[PDB]
Amino acid sequence: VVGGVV
Repeated sequence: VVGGVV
C-alpha cells in the first residue's frame, strides 16, 4: 500500500 499526497 502507499500513502496519498497533500
